[PDB]
Amino acid sequence: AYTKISDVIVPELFNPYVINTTTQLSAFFQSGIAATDDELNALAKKAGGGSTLNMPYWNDLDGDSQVLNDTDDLVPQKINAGQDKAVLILRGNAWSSHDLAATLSGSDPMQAIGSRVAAYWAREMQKIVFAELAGVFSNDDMKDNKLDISGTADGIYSAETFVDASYKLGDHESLLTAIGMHSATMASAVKQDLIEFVKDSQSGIRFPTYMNKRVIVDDSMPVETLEDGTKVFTSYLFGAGALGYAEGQPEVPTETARNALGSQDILINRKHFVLHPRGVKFTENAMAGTTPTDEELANGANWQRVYDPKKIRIVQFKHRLQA
Amino acid sequence: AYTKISDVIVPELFNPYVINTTTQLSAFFQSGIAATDDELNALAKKAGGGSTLN
Repeated sequence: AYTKISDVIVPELFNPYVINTTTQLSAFFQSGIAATDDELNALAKKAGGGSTLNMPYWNDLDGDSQVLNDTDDLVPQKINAGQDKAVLILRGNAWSSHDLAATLSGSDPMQAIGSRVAAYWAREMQKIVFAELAGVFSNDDMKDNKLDISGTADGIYSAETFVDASYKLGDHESLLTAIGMHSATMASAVKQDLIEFVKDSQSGIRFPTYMNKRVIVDDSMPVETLEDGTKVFTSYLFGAGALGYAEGQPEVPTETARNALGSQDILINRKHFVLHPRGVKFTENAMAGTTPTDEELANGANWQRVYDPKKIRIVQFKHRLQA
Repeated sequence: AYTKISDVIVPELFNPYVINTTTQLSAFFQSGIAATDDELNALAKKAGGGSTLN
């Protein structure tokens, strides 16, 4: 058909392009990390492959002073040690196309299919991490200091409960940046409050703002239902700075192959990456595997945290939607 | 069959320690107390040690 950079498969000149555009286009960003610690490098790249390491830490000395008084002596004190974990995950999928369609629309090879696949993974992470918090951080007594709800049919989501939730970190404020928002909410928001369209990029328009924050319109969210048609939403609020990840490399990032007896040709991607909040430690219990983790069971149960209280940093409030 | 990751040996990993912080931010300075006068300069150093003057 054409020069076919992918269909005659130049593996160079292509894969770096795809990865980078995948990074910039997707947002989030930021919010979350850019270029996390090389810790996740040593977990990602070869050599010393996964699964994940464990890294330690020394909590700070603490204790009372003692009465300094003669005719008595002192007693010394000690330090402790602690543990931390991460995970590693793998992904991939195919494409069933016929090169007739792929470069039918594609035509000029460079921008077309690359831009597409980029936009693809851009949504993929947005699905995976946003699923990663989901069960864990909500289900425990251990985080409850970070969850408050107005639910059970008195609460409005406006102008007050938002503030109080935003102060659920007592001393530490003004580290928070982005507000995760499902659509219908922000609908109820434009219906009432002052939510203020702010134009930064000159000249471009614009990312919406609530109060010195960046709200984020996001399609896929949790939602539940009770009887009596009453609804409940989640809408995480963090803008922490940050989560973390590092890209890492597989072998054969791009592969082109075809089948003689039928008529097809297909594509594959299969990228590695390492992402996890630091944040709670990860463990192994009562799960399948391994590795990588999962989706479902990579959420449903069994995480364990140690810091604790501050510098997590994420908070959730389930609120009912305004009448 | 396969190369089959199940049957090949995986190492594990570590890397250096990092100090952890404990947080309750202690400032409550400046305030009383701060920026002292010299009366206590007379009650601190030797000679003529404590206890307190009047």
